[PDB]
Amino acid sequence: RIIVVALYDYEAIHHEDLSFQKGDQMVVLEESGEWWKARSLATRKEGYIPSNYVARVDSLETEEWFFKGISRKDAERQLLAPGNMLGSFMIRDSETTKGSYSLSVRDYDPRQGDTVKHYKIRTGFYISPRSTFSTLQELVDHYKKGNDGLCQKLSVPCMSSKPQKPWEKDAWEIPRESLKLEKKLGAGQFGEVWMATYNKHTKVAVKTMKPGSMSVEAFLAEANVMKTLQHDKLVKLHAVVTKEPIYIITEFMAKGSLLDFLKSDEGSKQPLPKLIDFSAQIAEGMAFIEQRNYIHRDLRAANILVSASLVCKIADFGLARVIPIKWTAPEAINFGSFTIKSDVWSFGILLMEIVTYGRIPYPGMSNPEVIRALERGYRMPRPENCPEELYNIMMRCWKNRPEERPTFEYIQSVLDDFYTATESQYEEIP
Ligand SMILES: CN1CCC(n2cc(-c3ccc(Oc4ccccc4)cc3)c3c(N)ncnc32)CC1
Ligand SMILES: [Ca+2]
Repeated sequence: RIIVVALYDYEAIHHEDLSFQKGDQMVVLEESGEWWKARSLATRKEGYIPSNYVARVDSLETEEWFFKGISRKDAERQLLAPGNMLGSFMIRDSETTKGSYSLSVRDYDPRQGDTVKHYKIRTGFYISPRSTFSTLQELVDHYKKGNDGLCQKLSVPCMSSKPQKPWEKDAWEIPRESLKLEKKLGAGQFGEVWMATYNKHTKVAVKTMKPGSMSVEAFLAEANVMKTLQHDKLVKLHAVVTKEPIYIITEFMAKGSLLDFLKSDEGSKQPLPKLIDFSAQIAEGMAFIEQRNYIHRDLRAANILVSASLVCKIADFGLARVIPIKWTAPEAINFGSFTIKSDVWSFGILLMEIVTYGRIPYPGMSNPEVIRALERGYRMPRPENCPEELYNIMMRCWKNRPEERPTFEYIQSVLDDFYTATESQYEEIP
């Protein structure tokens, strides 16, 4: 007998799922992934619920200040998001000491501006050995009144949002009829991209492929692999229409591409540490792809999507294997040798695209002119706004020998703490 509680409001939009409000208790009848079968204690209706909108009663995730599954860097980003203030805090899982918790608090010093500082909580719980607490609420309730040591006293828990609703149960392959493609977003040499609607009540984005040599069969073989590359900085692949012409249904990304975003009004008021934060997100996306032994092939700003809350996501991973040299590494251009290391090269140019607010690479140069410029060891110069240490990453990304190029793991780690010294990652307190 298991009892869960609703963390958010949810409105039913399918045949057999349930409507519930925040605070609603319900009984778990069945566990099966993103959708669970429950029994509402307020309506007594048996039906389906999203398994990420609930958690066990009295458990840790029921608390407003607790954030499950957040890395130190995610906590920093969520707490620097609009709607938070001094003392905005969260207790979360430790990313380094597995099974322990960490406190992240929004601070301000006039020399850097707003920051997020992190504290390790030790197993009973304590941050300062001087002061121990029985529960995590006792901890919180203490530092909430004055800061017995902290950079700031605790004010209000961090701003959260609804997680995205999980795609319908067993619906990887859908009939084309479910779609209303409402507006063309883009059109290229291989197909179109549309804002659409799935079964009247779910906004999505649809990539329609122009029926080329891309074998029906051979595509699904690769699409079923893209379905398994689920990361927060990879775009979410929802479904697929299996009959030629092929449709690719993904999550709708409000702000379009990174390229069109950097070139826009709102994109031009992004300070440099945000541009780097963007890069960090992408390097996290690639580190995952790298971890998973996989290849992007077409890494550039036009294939990176931006969401309404400015989270960066990677699109068309792999597509180039199934289906523009200024982004392409020499070995890839010369002998068709695409590796994760040729992506690192592509990541260097994207880095520059970011730092130049989307400006075309090698300005004034032709594709042939670029190729001969490379073979003589020419590289792009550092622009006015680029810090010197960020140029090194680009220059390291652009080494003649693939093996000499850094990993996305190391790149992510450098970009993540770009403004922080290793020693300042966690504040130590006596
Ligand atoms: C002008 N322009 C075309 C439309 C625009 N775009 C593309 C996409 C897009 C790109 C690829 C895509 O399909 C795949 C994603 C990952 C792997 C394979 C295919 C789905 C949507 C998109 C989106 N989801 N939401 C909002 N805007 C989007 C990007 C810039
Ligand atoms: Ca320290």
